[PDB]
Amino acid sequence: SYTVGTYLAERLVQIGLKHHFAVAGDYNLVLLDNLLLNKNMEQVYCCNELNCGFSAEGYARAKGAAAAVVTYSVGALSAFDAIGGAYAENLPVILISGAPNNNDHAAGHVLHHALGKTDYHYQLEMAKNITAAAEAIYTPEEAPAKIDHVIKTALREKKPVYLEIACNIASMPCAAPGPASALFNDEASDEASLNAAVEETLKFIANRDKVAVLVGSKLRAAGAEEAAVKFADALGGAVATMAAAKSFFPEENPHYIGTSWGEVSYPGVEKTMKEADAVIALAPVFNDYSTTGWTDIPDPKKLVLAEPRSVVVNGIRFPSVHLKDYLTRLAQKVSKKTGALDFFKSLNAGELKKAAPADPSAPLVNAEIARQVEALLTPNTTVIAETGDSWFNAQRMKLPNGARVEYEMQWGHIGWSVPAAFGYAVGAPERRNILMVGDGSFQLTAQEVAQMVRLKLPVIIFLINNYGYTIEVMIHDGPYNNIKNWDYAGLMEVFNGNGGYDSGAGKGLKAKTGGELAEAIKVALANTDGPTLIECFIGREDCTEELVKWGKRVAAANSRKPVNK
Amino acid sequence: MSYTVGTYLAERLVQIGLKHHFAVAGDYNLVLLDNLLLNKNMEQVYCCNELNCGFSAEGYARAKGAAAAVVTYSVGALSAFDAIGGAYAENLPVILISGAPNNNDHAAGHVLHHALGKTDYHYQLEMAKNITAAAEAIYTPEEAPAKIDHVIKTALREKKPVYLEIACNIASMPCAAPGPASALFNDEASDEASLNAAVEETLKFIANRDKVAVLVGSKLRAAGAEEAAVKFADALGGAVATMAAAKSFFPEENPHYIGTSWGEVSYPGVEKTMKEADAVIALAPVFNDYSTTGWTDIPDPKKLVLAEPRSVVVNGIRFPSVHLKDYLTRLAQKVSKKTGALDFFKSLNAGELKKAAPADPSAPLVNAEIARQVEALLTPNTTVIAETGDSWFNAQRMKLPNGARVEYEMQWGHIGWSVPAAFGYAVGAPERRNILMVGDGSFQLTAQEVAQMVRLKLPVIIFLINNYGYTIEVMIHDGPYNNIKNWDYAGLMEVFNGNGGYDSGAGKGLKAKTGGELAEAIKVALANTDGPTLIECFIGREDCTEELVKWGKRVAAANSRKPVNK
Amino acid sequence: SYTVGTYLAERLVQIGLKHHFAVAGDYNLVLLDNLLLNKNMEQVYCCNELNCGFSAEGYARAKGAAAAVVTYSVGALSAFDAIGGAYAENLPVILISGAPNNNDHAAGHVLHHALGKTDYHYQLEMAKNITAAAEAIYTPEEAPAKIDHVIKTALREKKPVYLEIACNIASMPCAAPGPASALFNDEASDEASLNAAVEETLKFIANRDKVAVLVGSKLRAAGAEEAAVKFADALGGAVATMAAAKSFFPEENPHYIGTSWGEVSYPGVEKTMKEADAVIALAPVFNDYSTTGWTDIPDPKKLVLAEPRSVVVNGIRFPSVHLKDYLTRLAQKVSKKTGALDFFKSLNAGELKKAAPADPSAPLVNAEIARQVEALLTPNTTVIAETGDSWFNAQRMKLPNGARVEYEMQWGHIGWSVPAAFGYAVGAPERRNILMVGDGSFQLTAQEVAQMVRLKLPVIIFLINNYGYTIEVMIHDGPYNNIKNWDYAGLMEVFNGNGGYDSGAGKGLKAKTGGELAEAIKVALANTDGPTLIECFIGREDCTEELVKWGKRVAAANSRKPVNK
Ligand SMILES: Cc1ncc(Cn2nnc(CCOP(=O)(O)OP(=O)(O)O)c2C)c(N)n1
Ligand SMILES: Cc1ncc(Cn2nnc(CCOP(=O)(O)OP(=O)(O)O)c2C)c(N)n1
Ligand SMILES: Cc1ncc(Cn2nnc(CCOP(=O)(O)OP(=O)(O)O)c2C)c(N)n1
Ligand SMILES: [Mg+2]
Ligand SMILES: [Mg+2]
Ligand SMILES: [Mg+2]
Repeated sequence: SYTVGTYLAERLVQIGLKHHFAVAGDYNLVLLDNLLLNKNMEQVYCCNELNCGFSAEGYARAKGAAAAVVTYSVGALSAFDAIGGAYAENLPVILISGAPNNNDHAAGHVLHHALGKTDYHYQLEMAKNITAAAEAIYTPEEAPAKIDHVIKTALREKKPVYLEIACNIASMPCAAPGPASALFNDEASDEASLNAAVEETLKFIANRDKVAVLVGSKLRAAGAEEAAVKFADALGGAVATMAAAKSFFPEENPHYIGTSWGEVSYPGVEKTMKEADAVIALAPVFNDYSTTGWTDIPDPKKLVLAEPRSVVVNGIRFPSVHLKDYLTRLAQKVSKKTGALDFFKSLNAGELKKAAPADPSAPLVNAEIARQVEALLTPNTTVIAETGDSWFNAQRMKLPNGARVEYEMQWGHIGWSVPAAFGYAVGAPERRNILMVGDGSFQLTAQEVAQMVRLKLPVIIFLINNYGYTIEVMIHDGPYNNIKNWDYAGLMEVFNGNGGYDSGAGKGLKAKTGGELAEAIKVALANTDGPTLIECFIGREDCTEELVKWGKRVAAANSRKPVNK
Repeated sequence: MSYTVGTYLAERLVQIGLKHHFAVAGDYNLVLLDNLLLNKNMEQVYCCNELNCGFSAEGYARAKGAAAAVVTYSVGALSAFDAIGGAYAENLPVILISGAPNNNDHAAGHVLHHALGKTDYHYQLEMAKNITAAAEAIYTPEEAPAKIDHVIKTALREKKPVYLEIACNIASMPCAAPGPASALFNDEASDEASLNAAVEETLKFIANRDKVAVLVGSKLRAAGAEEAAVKFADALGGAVATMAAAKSFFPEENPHYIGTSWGEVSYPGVEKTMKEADAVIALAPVFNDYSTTGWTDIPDPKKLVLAEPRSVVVNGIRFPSVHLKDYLTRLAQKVSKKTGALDFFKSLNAGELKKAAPADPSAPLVNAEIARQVEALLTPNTTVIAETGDSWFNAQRMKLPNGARVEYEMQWGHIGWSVPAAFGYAVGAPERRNILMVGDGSFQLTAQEVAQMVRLKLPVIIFLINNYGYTIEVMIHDGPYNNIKNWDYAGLMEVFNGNGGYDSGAGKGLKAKTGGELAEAIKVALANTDGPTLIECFIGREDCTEELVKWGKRVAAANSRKPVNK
Repeated sequence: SYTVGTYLAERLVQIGLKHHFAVAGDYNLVLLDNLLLNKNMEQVYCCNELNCGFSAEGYARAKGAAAAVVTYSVGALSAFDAIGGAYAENLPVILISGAPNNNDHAAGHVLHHALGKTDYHYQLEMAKNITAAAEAIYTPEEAPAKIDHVIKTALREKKPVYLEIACNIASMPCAAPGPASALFNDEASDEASLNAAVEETLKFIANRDKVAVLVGSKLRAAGAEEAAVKFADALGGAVATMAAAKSFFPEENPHYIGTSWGEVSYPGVEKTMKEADAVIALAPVFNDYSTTGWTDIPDPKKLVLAEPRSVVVNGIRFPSVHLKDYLTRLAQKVSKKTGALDFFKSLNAGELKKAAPADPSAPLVNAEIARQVEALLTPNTTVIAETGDSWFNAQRMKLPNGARVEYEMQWGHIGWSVPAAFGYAVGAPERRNILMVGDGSFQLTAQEVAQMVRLKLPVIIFLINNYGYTIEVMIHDGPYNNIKNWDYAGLMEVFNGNGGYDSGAGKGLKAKTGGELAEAIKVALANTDGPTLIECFIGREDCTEELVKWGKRVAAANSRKPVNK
């Protein structure tokens, strides 16, 4: 039979979780005990609650969903930052918080970890701002319905949800869970709408021969990556990805022309998009970053807007049309529109100019790091790319089909990459997992590397030590862009703690030349027992051309005077 | 000199006594930070992450009375909210300022970086309202002066944190100039008739109750009533005990001080004395599940005089608008001697708190030996920051020379608070001997802020208690979740130093596995005036205070009590 | 082509609305103009915004959904009371509010109708507490998605939603609406769950022969009224309705045993429910009123809980199982369980004792009113029954199959009945519409009768004038239960205003004896041009036995001392 806690544990197992992440607190200890009863998933502990949230977020990138368990208030509030992030990045992360004994409500009790007033409804209220569903469970009888509701909602909407459970009901009996299939049950496309949206799209492109396809960062959330390839092959048009959609489309596909990112697009792409008679945008997010400071906004008159659950085409909005069904059906009826792809080729714009192997003993430069990392990419690889110049370095890399890039470009919380890489590596241990993180970002969440050591995960970490916040320097410079340098490589033996209570097998290495980097990378690949951090030394100014160009536009957008009135 | 939204804020902060403000840069606040840097009367101090930034400000407020933290929209503010809730719980006026979207982006259908991906940016304000005494968003320059003044006045009056957000494009725009600083501290005075009636009712109440005990609460400092409490205690000549979270809010060398009142983990004799008292005068107390030892130690309502910072309940009458400082002062002038409870305490011959004697220097280090050596470091110029964990209980057992301070975060109780709080405190009180007692588990949440101690060359002495896990949690309810990955904590110091890298540092990391190693480590720490010293102390998990074990069982029982029926 | 306003108007027409309700205000005047452009529905004006909301609420009871349009703040806030009520009663009412010019946001402007601060986000925030979805529209481009989202949500959840529209965008162009079918698109039951829920139900009742069916007040929201009859006929068990579900099951059906309402149940019903081995509850709401002050709570060990979208049976919870599918599938596989019905019959408990025709010239008594109203019931009739003794009078009435009763027993806002009867009558003009309202309730919303006169609706109103709040008196008595008496009958010629600017055809009559009532009823039926108010005079103490019994239990529940921490 089930308890509130084991009911939750089963539902989490049913949606495919093999792990959940946690930080203990007296308001959740019994809950954690009940979760441990289900042997079909492991309980993974984190350093702090912000990292715990981001670890779950990374896990969701690998496995589709995730769960984080924290304690009331002191745990939940910081975790909310990671949950907001999961919301921004369309990931079904389930945050569960311990909560006060249910006897303490409406009793005039001040409790530890709370604000010092006698009510405990505020945490729930805060959570409602950053989740698709949020439920508080005060009695065992209520648990099943509330658990099922937030989980179904998380899976359907691809957004995080919130649960809190009174600490004294976690072991109390409740109903048992029905079949897992109930949790994935979703509406199908409305047939009449699906067909009308496809027909209207055909009418729209009837006499527009240069059709371009723009791949957006919600393509995965729509589960429409495979259908986009089918559509692209049938169309035979030009396909470009928005920056945050890197790896959401096969880069070896003959129709792929590279990154569309305004004035920092791949060669030829910017012109091709400008020349296109029609742009079919697949689940895009157009924000101030992705439009390069509002300088690159798609022409409304040329745009077919295909969202995950609706299509706007030919001046008509079609709700209840799922992107996957739309792309698949379209691929069956659409005819060849090679116009934009032919135009692209006729530009002879060339490939992205990349640097050649540097002199091994020469001082390390940014391009040389990017080159060697790119040469590590296999169809089995995932690159977690942190906010900072790593965004742009990663964007310039050619991906073998199957290789993945993970970006957090909507939330853009520096430090995300470290615990996300941990969570991801736990969820996809079979992959070659690479983390590209700047020194500034690493300092926010560095400790979670110790958990990589703990669980013996072979994450390869490229710590770019350019002594400060370079992306920030390229937006607007000041003393606040300077940081205290660490001996990052030396941090590894600290987290190992060899000769202490336990042990570890992480490695820390320094790379000041191309040759040192190459040797470091060999050591990293041979290290199967723990993470390897490679501390790369480059100058602050030594960054991509793209960052500098993009940075100026971003700063301009941010600072534009107020308009009148 | 004319003002901008940014320099108006900077001046107000300087006017309330800030010599520093804490920040983490983000594109939504870069220009704001530039404007704050224009005022040379305070420094801009940078933090590793926003949670640490908030707790650094929180620690600074403990040293200087108020503080400010500046973060970026959404990704910065949300984690900082945890520290701001903490400031609320601990009654500290921390001002959180967040950068915000360009004011052209509102009601425009724009998706912005760092936000949820909808086109609305009101949610952060809404969340902030839950954990502050005031929260204001500034979208135009004209609105800035009123909203800045309002949240600052509120923070200072209520002794609670407040929230401001400023559109990133208005930080340099002109606005009115600030008037006199005195306007910011302007508060109502006690209502005279009420003040007198509360004092007279108190005298009537204790007329035929000779055993009067004074219970010092953790809001005594927030009420600014520490000094007046001593005056009242000396006039009364009764027994004075402090609640756990009030440690150091009353002079421990005062002849009336009988020690800690904390239920079954009170100092010897104190529990009985409080039970026997005919009247208990509670000065600004917080009675919660922790401070009542799992609801086992609750003051007798029929014996209680409840003197809160701004009201008094006495003799079955509530008197609002009576400030604790005035009440204590007015009372010290009229009250007569009530030595009953103090005489009773002495007659118990309950003795002093039994403390261990100097251990054999080469013998394996034990918890009591650490506590002994730390206690021997206490001077009238010392402050101990004591982390949630057994360090609560070790610190509680220490005798304080008059003037020595202990800082507790026992209401919020966010493990890891101690590290950035000690940083912020040390920035605000560099003249003091600053000691940090933090467990290994807590240290891992916020460890990086030690790098900022190294950066600003702050001589904080850190006792890292390495008992390999969450011992306080183990003593509440044990499971695999209480185990952590051990670090080489001492070695973390040379990492944050980064000597031979881009800059340098003068922190020191040392290990102590015996009393003798600890003693030598402490010498090195005191001689290190150029950076923090972390002393990694090795003890066993079960090697903790008796008090923690007793208190832990009661807490677990309270937490787990079955539901009652409608 | 469409504007923000005409897009909304079309969506409303697409979901079946033939009317929408409004109160003009400068923030919504242009919006109202755009709604008037769609000739497929009428714009109906109300006296005040509270009545406007309840009119829409009553319309939803007739047509399945409804819409109310009000002005910013001064209009919306009172209307929120009616929207909360629609939420409590599971009705898809769409509230649309005018809002400030979109130039006034983040501008430091104080605006008329607002709080006097410079921000206008508070109304939206308040609305979120009482709706299933709430969206503010500040630009035309955003309108289509936000409109579609709240309407789909209202229809799926059967809950009200909220929209606000900047006053200056109502005429601005936006995309056009796709097919209406997209708005009704909903997930189907999860097959595995549906089958498992049915099989578990069969196992549960395998060796429990006395099976009783308890019909709940969410049966209509689940669209499962018809399927419940099919299941009941197959089962051949005893069927009782909870008070608020009156008319949600055919009372001429051989299996119907009457009202189950604790100690105020129909004769024999209370015992039958106590004796049942299994109780199958179809979409019930168990609250402090419906359990008669927590005195009548179903035995958890006997209960099969069939909610609109889930089933809890045999200690297992099955989400994603729609009540309609569950009942239908169940009716195909279940075998005869006549146990509880046989037991009921064997009680020889008799019919509900009703009074016989009173002496026509004798002073009017409550029972005589109830008798004559009951005799007016036809398969084409709807009785709107107000909170008060009218609840209990209506509950005692035998319904010909097809006759409807409308209750607001969850919200229970006195005065709801008057504007609800207006809205209902507008939506179902073909029915004989009867309103049973007490004098105290009538005073809250009396003016909406003028709108019945205005639109020439033949609503028959029984105004029960017992000079005060009798239901309240029977709960707990005090001076606050006394009201100022009106000449209610005379109110009709006031609303007619004959000899003034316009005219009216309402009638007001008094009934102080059975004979006067009978004659009054004849005049009411012959009056096809306007409402007829029949003012019935009875004593304060002359109420149903049920109200007195139920009232005591309710008072006891309300006043029970606090249990200790
Ligand atoms: C939680 C949070 N706080 C601040 C920011 C603003 N921000 N964005 N990028 C940065 C600096 C980037 O630092 P690094 O990791 O060293 O990147 P690079 O120097 O460009 O290789 C900041 C401070 C942010 N995006 N998220
Ligand atoms: C942010 C936050 N997360 C979790 C908790 C719960 N908690 N309280 N105390 C602990 C364990 C602390 O262990 P240490 O710091 O090593 O101290 P010791 O008791 O001396 O072992 C936890 C995990 C908390 N109080 N705050
Ligand atoms: C808006 C609102 N305000 C107050 C109430 C409380 N209330 N509930 N029933 C009543 C009295 C009912 O008055 P009447 O219509 O005369 O009903 P009867 O006299 O029992 O036929 C009150 C005053 C309520 N249910 N709703
Ligand atoms: Mg850097
Ligand atoms: Mg420890
Ligand atoms: Mg009445």
